Amino acid sequence: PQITLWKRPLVTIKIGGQLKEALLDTGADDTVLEEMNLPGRWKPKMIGGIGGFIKVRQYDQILIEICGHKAIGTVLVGPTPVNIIGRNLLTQIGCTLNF
Amino acid sequence: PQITLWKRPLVTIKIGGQLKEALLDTGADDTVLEEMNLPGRWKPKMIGGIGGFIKVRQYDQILIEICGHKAIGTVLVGPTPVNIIGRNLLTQIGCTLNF
Ligand SMILES: CC(C)CN(C[C@@H](O)[C@H](Cc1ccccc1)NC(=O)O[C@H]1CO[C@H]2OCC[C@H]21)S(=O)(=O)c1ccc2c(c1)CC[C@@H]2O
Repeated sequence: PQITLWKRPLVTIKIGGQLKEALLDTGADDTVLEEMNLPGRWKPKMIGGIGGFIKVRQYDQILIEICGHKAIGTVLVGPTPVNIIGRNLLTQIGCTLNF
Repeated sequence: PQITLWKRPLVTIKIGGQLKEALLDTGADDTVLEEMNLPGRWKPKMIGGIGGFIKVRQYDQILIEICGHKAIGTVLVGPTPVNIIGRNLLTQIGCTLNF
């Protein structure tokens, strides 16, 4: 599809057997998801943006489906106000910017 | 152009007569630039990001050229970690997400 940017580019994703709404975010290197109790091992991490840093849990090789497009990669879980799909997964679904 | 996301979507912008590097950021509602001198009036504003809220100077109806495309709109200036081009200006240059 083609997504215009009049509104936030929110799409449904599927992760850990759950459906969620997430931002397609070209400004995020990595994917950051709202607090959820994923299984498996993880590593602590700190990520910074506007306002400072938040503490997140880094999970590797997590399967995510974005608009029926499957992807697998790193997912950061922490107290983010929004689910953020970053470039590490956007590349995998063939997402580009166009103007 | 068509911009892939294996790298950060950085582009050159012109604002206030000065060239700068900025990030095309579909996850940003607004355009937030690092501290700089801009001519004209401004008003204090607050914006929130992943780590909390910061105080910014809001400049309205500012000319800004992005990768050769002209836009005129709101620019927020403050202690952002990165110059970001948000949806308010991405729409003006005809930017969409495609996959
Ligand atoms: C600032 C960018 C360079 C990096 N961010 C990505 C931006 O797209 C954020 C996304 C967002 C949206 C809504 C709420 C919170 C965040 N938008 C943002 O702040 O927008 C401002 C201006 O407009 C307003 O509308 C939205 C909020 C205000 S991030 O979220 O800080 C981030 C993500 C991953 C990762 C990092 C950092 C570091 C490591 C990891 O890869």
